[PDB]
Amino acid sequence: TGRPEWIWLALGTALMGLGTLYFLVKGMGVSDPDAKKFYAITTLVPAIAFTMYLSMLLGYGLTMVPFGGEQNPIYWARYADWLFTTPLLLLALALLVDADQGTILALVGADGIMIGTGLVGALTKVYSYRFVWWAISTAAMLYILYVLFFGFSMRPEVASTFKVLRNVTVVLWSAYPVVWLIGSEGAGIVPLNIETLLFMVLDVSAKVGFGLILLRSRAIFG
Amino acid sequence: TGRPEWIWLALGTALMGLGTLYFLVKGMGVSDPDAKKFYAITTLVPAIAFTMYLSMLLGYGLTMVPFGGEQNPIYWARYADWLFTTPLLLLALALLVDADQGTILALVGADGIMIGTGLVGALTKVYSYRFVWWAISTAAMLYILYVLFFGFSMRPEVASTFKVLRNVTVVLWSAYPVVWLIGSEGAGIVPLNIETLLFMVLDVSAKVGFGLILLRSRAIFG
Amino acid sequence: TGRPEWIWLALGTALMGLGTLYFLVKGMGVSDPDAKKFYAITTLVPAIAFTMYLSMLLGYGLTMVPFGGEQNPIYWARYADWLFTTPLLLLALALLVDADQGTILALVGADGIMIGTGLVGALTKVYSYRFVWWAISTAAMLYILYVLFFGFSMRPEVASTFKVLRNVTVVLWSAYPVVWLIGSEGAGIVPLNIETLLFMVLDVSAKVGFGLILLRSRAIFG
Ligand SMILES: CC(C)CCCCCCCCCCCC[C@@H](C)CCCCCCCC(C)C
Ligand SMILES: CC(C)CCCCCCCCCCCC[C@@H](C)CCCCCCCC(C)C
Ligand SMILES: CC(C)CCCCCCCCCCCC[C@@H](C)CCCCCCCC(C)C
Ligand SMILES: *C\C=C(C)/C=C/C=C(C)/C=C/C1=C(C)CCCC1(C)C
Ligand SMILES: *C\C=C(C)/C=C/C=C(C)/C=C/C1=C(C)CCCC1(C)C
Ligand SMILES: *C\C=C(C)/C=C/C=C(C)/C=C/C1=C(C)CCCC1(C)C
Repeated sequence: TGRPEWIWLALGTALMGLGTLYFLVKGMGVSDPDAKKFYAITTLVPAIAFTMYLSMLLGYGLTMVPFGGEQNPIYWARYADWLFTTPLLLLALALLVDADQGTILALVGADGIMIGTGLVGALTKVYSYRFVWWAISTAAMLYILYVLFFGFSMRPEVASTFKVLRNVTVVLWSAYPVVWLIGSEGAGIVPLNIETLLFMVLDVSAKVGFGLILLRSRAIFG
Repeated sequence: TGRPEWIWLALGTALMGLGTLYFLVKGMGVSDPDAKKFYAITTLVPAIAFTMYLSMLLGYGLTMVPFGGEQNPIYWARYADWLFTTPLLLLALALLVDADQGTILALVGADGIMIGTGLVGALTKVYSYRFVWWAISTAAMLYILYVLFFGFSMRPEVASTFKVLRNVTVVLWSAYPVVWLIGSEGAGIVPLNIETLLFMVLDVSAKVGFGLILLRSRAIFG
Repeated sequence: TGRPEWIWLALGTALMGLGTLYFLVKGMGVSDPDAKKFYAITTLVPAIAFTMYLSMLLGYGLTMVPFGGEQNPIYWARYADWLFTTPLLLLALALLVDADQGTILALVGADGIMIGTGLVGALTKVYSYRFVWWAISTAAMLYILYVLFFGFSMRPEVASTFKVLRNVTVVLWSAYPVVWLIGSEGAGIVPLNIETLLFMVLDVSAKVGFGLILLRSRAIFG
């Protein structure tokens, strides 16, 4: 269509869809209780992103936000997506290391505050206050990364596999507040079409890429 | 009022309300931990549907959606209702057979994608894309029904009782995408007032009817 | 600003923020699994209220609702806040007395119906129906208070500490439907600026005040 970023949303739609079918097929046969949970998560996440990428693609998951005296296209569907996939991602890391419930609850709550305030910042029409919501969101993200780094006698296999995903998580997740900031939602240093491209690359990395990593470990099996 | 379907929403309001009081009364005295969960579920579900039927009844849970060049009344309150009652229904079946968490999470996630995309399809103004969201929703429903059918040494009583509800669930739940499709949200083969009637009959069947079945079994007791 | 109630939202923003940092600091070092959950809850709750008080403060969490032939300012952000903090509050009481899951689910579901219908009543433009939603909300609150009072061999320390919070909960929570009723959302006996003040005093009492109580008990430790 006219939306130059359409190509990226259409690519992202396809990769998430293809990833869901892949995990769906691979997930056939798992009987192991524990392995089951990881499989559930690794398949649910691209499945949610799929519906959200397609809603952005069809124009449903998009709104206009007036700020800086202009009507600014805002894909709220990215946030609806992250609202459900990030806690699930967090769940898989906590199950991995058998984290305590209390910690799990900290993180999930932490995470919803994170997505929640980014959404608010995205939809805020007073330009300045946008970045205020950004900073709080970012602060919740740092909280979360702090816990995954500095809060965790597991089998060496789990230790090893979690070390990897944890290092992935820091670098991926960290990238998000930077794209937002440079993209059209923030300072507008990068146009919408490059903005959409970057988030798609991260989303696919974070959805499908992360899961491909995780299900390759036998740390997920009881 | 002027909305011919008002009678159906008013009837449905009354039956859900009456059902909540019935399960509330019947639920007095249960001390059994396990029985408790089933009682919670069987009472919560008509209680939620009650508030949603009344919101449609008062006109709050209703919006207009322009498609086919006409303003089309859409009861989003049906979806808000199904968003919370269907996973609870699913929970009761999984507890019944002691399903694994991973499976439970599959289903609930599956289920939210189901309701979520129907809502999107209902609110989508490009007529054609409506049915695209329909098909994905339906695909999530088939996923779910597949798992309940082909995924489950329980006491014979549980086995027996689950066989029943499982057969109920297939036939009830299956009816929904068919009414949507023939109703005003889809191809408009059936008018709004008959559409509302059909969903009310299913909702009461699915809410109160299903629960009356379930609490009659001693499969729910420890 | 022009909104006379701004001072109250700005005060409330500060107290919730200060409370989050306090619980955050105090929560450093807890290793006890169980104590962990209480700490998570006691810190998450003011953290959520913080983001909601600030959104009301910046004008984001506010809408206009026409009723009585006038445009009536409605802080929906109070409800978004209560939607997430009240079940967490309820969780802490149930963990305290080790309540059964089924009971927990009763309460949380009960609680969402409570906040949900108040939000609907707040946003309902037919003046009369507002109070209908009020009464249902209030009925769910009475349900909840009934269970906390009449539904619970714990260590004497837990017994003792729960008796206190339970008496706090009744008096605090009960105050809410009364302020709503006398405030601008209901009969308009009290102006918006006094209305906002009262809810702020309750919110801080209910958020920070309640948590300060709870974390002082060693009933929270295993
Ligand atoms: C076992 C394999 C081959 C899995 C195939 C699943 C297919 C879908 C997506 C999986 C690919 C992801 C690789 C890691 C993550 C990313 C950094 C991908 C960046 C996206 C941009 C283009 C890369 C090419 C692709 C077509 C995979
Ligand atoms: C123990 C009994 C009698 C329970 C009474 C609870 C009352 C409320 C609703 C319960 C009835 C549901 C029966 C099964 C489900 C359905 C197929 C009902 C279809 C609805 C249409 C009219 C039927 C008559 C009714 C008034 C129950
Ligand atoms: C250990 C202590 C001092 C904790 C400090 C945390 C700071 C933030 C808020 C905590 C205060 C709450 C006390 C109980 C609850 C309320 C009834 C407060 C009513 C609010 C109005 C003004 C009162 C003064 C305050 C500045 C605390
Ligand atoms: C798709 C899945 C992943 C891992 C998404 C992660 C997203 C974030 C970490 C987003 C963070 C945000 C913050 C920190 C700043 C404000 C806005 C964002 C929502 C982009
Ligand atoms: C009220 C409780 C029950 C069991 C409701 C069940 C509803 C469904 C199975 C709905 C399914 C939908 C699908 C499959 C197709 C798109 C739209 C619907 C939401 C009607
Ligand atoms: C901030 C935390 C607390 C404990 C909030 C509690 C709020 C309530 C008990 C609210 C109750 C409502 C009812 C009973 C009546 C309709 C509207 C309200 C949402 C105010």
